[PDB]
Amino acid sequence: HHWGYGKHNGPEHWHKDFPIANGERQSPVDIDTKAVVQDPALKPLALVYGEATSRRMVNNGHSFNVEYDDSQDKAVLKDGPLTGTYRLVQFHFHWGSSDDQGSEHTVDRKKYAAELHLVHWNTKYGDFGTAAQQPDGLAVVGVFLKVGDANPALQKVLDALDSIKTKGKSTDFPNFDPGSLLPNVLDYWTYPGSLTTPPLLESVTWIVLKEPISVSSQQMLKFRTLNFNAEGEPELLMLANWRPAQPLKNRQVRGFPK
Ligand SMILES: NS(=O)(=O)c1ccc(C(=O)NCCc2c[nH]cn2)cc1
Ligand SMILES: [Cu+2]
Ligand SMILES: [Cu+2]
Ligand SMILES: [Zn+2]
Repeated sequence: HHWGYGKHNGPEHWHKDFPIANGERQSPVDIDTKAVVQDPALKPLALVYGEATSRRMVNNGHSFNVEYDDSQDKAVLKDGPLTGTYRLVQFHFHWGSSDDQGSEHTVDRKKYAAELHLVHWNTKYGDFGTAAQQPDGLAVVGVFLKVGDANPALQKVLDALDSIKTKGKSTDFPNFDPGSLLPNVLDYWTYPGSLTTPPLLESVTWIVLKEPISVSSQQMLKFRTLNFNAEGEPELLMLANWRPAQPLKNRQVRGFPK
């Protein structure tokens, strides 16, 4: 295992291990709001999260994931720019080493403190792995975290990080409503893109919410207490885990409702 966000395993080298890193539909991107297109085909997002079943929270050595039961249509994403039904499988975050950076997507070059990704897969394909390899296979909802007021829903997530300090550790994490980390308005930008970590597959319909959720500066310190390493290995603090904006190339960013 030789990718990460460090000195010798960073994003700048990922193309040597995953050549699609230099492909035509890479994520994240900068969203130039003056260039955003209005498409009357776009629908409001339908995030049907009422019966979501969270299972566990896991340190995977690059971020932490809250895992959801996706054996059935329990928490799904429909409409927006999508055709068909996409099940929620997990959420996770990216953040930076200080509050002025950390988001993967940027807005007119502005960076937020962190970014939440709610990951969904197209039930057309039977399983998450099959879906991750198709152009219409995945949908990720991105939500910016803007430094400001402390976020009590987020605090419930942060209260668990002491149990999962090192890579491979996990903890029971039941009855977490992923809807509690959404903003009040669901206006969005959308473009076709990729996973932002290896294997960087070009299977993601991106849905970036325009409105951020809040996070305190104190809360941001807590993300940075996690470890990239496994227990027993030299400590590597998870200070930053964001990929920088990649070239837009041919692509169009569309906005809803404009
Ligand atoms: N940051 S993000 O673009 O939202 C994102 C979302 C999901 C994944 C992911 O699932 N990674 C493992 C893929 C895999 C290995 N084996 C089967 N699937 C990576 C990045
Ligand atoms: Cu490498
Ligand atoms: Cu790593
Ligand atoms: Zn992500």
